[PDB]
Amino acid sequence: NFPNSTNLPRNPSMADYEARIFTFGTWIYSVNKEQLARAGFYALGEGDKVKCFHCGGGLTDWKPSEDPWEQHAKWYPGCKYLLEQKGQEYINNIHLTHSLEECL
Ligand SMILES: CC(C)[C@H](NC(=O)[C@H](C)[NH3+])C(N)=O
Ligand SMILES: [Zn+2]
Repeated sequence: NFPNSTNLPRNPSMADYEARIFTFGTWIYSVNKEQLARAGFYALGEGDKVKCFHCGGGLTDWKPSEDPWEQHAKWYPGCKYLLEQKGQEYINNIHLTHSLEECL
């Protein structure tokens, strides 16, 4: 499925931080569930797979160093929830950093 780039959330049942935080339960995985939920993510129940409530973007195989907001921006740069919370400048920094990380 294509990512949602409108200002309307794909999963409004998951729009509230507390609804998202409940989806995780006991979380054994390397990224903090609070940090994931704050970045718009809720758990699927399939390992560490999370999905953004707004763009619907899905992310698996989280590494212990990784920032949910940065990953959100790397893979789902069209997310309007990301844009609202972070600003296009944060988003561009992240992309520049990512694109420069591979070049080096
Ligand atoms: C690499 C690929 C599985 C990707 N996951 C990540 O980059 C994680 C979150 N660091 C994804 N699209 O799920
Ligand atoms: Zn999103």
